[PDB]
Amino acid sequence: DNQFYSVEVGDSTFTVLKRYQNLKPIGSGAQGIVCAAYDAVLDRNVAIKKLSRPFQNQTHAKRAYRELVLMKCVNHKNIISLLNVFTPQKTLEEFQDVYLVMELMDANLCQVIQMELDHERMSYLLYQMLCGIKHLHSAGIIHRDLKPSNIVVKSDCTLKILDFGLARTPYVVTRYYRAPEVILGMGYKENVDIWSVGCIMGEMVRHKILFPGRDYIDQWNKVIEQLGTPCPEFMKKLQPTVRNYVENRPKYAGLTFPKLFPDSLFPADSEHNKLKASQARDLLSKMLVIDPAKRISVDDALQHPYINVWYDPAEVEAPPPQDEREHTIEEWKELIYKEVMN
Ligand SMILES: Oc1ccc(-c2cnc3ccc4ccncc4c3c2)cc1
Ligand SMILES: [Cl-]
Repeated sequence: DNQFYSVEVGDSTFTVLKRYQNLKPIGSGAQGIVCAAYDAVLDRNVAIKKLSRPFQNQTHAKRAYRELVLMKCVNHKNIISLLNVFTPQKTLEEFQDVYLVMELMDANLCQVIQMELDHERMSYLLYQMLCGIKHLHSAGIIHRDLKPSNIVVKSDCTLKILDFGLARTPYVVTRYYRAPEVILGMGYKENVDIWSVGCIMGEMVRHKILFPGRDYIDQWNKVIEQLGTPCPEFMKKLQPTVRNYVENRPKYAGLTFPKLFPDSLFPADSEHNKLKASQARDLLSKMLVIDPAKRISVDDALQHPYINVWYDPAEVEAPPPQDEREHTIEEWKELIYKEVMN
């Protein structure tokens, strides 16, 4: 009469509570071993992420913990919420897998990005990312790794960020949206995520990853090629070694934003589209700014004409979410186990 049951999903076996049924592979949108499921209890589809032996290595355990802990703690419309967490195992000993249940959206930004550019939709989404991002920031959380695959949205355009990005600190690492200061290993501040949002917004318009690269090298060139070489102030912030490589790169004036994001990528009928196209590029221009010292901030971005319309004080001025010590496998198992056991 066990309350759990195992269901083979893809090459994974999800052993979840009976309430969760019709488990199915989310697909490419799966940020981990995640699958779609129907929560009989809540009569709501949910995404069930499975973490097999999270405590195995260090980094992972730490991240999985931080994630789980934060996800529980945060409660914001644009940050994936934790519908429920559990493990089939009944003891720390037996403990192996952790299943995070969270609302299931209908698509992630990758998908959305491929949709015909709509200003209300793009505007709303962006507003929503800034929001989430703002909430994260207001908690000392600076994502630094915002990407279309880790942001999902419902049909009603509700946008939610899946993970709490990097923690104060490259295989299968979508670096296409990492801010320059990150890529180039410089320090960073909140506006480091504005870059990520710029890349996304631009991509929504261009429909092509703005800065594709087989690695960071190509990326940087694609960056500079389009946004032009950064100012010496930026260079100077570069580690001696890096700065050397970067500064010795081919000098690019960089394409203007009107050219980076032509009018043909935007609606042309209404003057509304004409203005919005202009605002879009404007915003983009303020986000897709190599030098974070010169890059627009979340509040300013939020107050930008393009996002302006959705601005809701209550949402934006929502109070921050209610550690960083290393551990050992055996120690992380407990921490995580307890957290799962609440
Ligand atoms: O085609 C797609 C593309 C993406 C999703 C989708 C929707 N919601 C969610 C919600 C939480 C998630 C947590 C971790 N990984 C993926 C998703 C997820 C994925 C669903 C269908
Ligand atoms: Cl610059």
